[PDB]
Amino acid sequence: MVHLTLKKIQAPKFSIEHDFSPSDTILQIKQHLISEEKASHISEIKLLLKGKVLHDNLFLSDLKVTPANSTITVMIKPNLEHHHHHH
Repeated sequence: MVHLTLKKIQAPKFSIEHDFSPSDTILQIKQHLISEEKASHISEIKLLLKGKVLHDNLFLSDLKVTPANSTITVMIKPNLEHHHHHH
């Protein structure tokens, strides 16, 4: 039911999708993007639903992301410190 397609149009940009149960939190989704190295920290990930700023630990039962509004804008900016990238 609670279907969230996280489209990242920031840097280096990408498009992902996730499915979680309503009692899960934005923070868990964030921790997930961290754990899959798609981001640095929970807050460095901005999840927006219909232009609405979702908070770090917002519960999905309060969001109620309907399949009809499943398009999520995810603004993530990873730690581009250029250590491994710079040789």
